[PDB]
Amino acid sequence: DEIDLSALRDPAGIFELVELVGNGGQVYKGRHVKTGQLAAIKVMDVTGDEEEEIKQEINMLKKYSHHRNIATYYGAFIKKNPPGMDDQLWLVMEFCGAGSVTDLIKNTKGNTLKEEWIAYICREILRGLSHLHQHKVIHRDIKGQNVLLTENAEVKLVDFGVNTFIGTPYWMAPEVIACDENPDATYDFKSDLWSLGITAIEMAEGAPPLCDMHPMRALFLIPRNPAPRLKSKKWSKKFQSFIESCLVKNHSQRPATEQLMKHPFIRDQPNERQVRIQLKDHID
Repeated sequence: DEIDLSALRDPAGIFELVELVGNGGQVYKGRHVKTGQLAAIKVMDVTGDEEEEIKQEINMLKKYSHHRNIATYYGAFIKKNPPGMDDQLWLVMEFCGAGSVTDLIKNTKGNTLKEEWIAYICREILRGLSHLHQHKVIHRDIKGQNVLLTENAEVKLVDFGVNTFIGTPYWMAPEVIACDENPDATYDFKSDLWSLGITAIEMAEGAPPLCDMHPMRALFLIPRNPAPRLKSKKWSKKFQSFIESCLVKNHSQRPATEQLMKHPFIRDQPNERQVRIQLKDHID
């Protein structure tokens, strides 16, 4: 909106970097220098061109990160560099100590999660997506690495809303993958629901469908193949139904976010606080 980029202070004294957590720009474990409080800091290099988009990402985080299931926005800063050099944009958000769902998977033996854990997380992911979608915002990148956890087992979503490069196809929904049948492929709200389905399979079995397959072949298969089911029939039939609901190739036939939140796998959760404790106990 009407957001002034030049009014952004140099992060000096205000926020500092502690260490690196992941990449992409880079995401750092940062710190509010005075209070000492930790903070997740995303650092981007910035041209005069990207001034348009930056203005809108900042505006986005400012409006829709005020939700229980979305990582909260602290502020934005620019480290200005000599003329001709690119400046560095800092996005400072809430820091989620227990890291990502993906981390959570590598730390549990078997690399698989209790169904009740999967139920809780997905309910929380849906709630954040529900918030997003109501405000006309597509997440676009639902995966274990963009679903963060605090130390109180609070599920928080990150990196929402944001060339001739392609990327990781595994969490892509059939309508996103451009081909001959689907020439002008565009993201939809319901696309996030497909990604969620893949994310739930990622928690259940350890990896997305087509994981041990080359990214170019996986991109090829996702449209033509049937929707992925769970490889095991040892799961509850609610969970199976939930994967079937999320994972519908034809998105016009795919339930909306509101529909899915009412699904028995999501709606019926006793042992909720039992799960939140076992989660807390795991964060060590």
